[PDB]
Amino acid sequence: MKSPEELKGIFEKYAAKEGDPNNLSKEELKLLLQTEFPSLLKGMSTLDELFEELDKNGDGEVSFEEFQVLVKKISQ
Amino acid sequence: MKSPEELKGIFEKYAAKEGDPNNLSKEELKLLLQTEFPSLLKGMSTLDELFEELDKNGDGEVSFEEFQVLVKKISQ
Ligand SMILES: [Ca+2]
Ligand SMILES: [Ca+2]
Ligand SMILES: [Ca+2]
Ligand SMILES: [Ca+2]
Repeated sequence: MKSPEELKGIFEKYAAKEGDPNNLSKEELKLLLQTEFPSLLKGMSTLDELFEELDKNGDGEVSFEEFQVLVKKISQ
Repeated sequence: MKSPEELKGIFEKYAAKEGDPNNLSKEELKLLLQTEFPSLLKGMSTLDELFEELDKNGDGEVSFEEFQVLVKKISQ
């Protein structure tokens, strides 16, 4: 549905709301998605997004180096 | 409290189960988390992990260049 040029507009609109007007805080990302793409977060799974966050080179595997980003999250 | 040596042993135990024995697939990561850190996925939100995936330099702001990762996933 949306084009990449539209998405540039969208990024600029919501990034200007608070703080640095050229960058998106977590609160502005939440408002962007709730307003423009409200079904994006209910289709996503947390496990799938953690895996994408860890797998930086996109080979479908988490190496021991890449696992170090998960180790930072563990409470202890 | 888990030491660093213990976390290395956990990584190696679950990485060896399937396929490449030195790297973790998503199915092995699922088993590792359900067994060793069961509340971790329960406590995470999809939005929080999507933000962390996009915020590559960890300054808590997503720049337009960081945002492009999401643009390529949802737009043509
Ligand atoms: Ca902003
Ligand atoms: Ca990888
Ligand atoms: Ca493996
Ligand atoms: Ca950033």
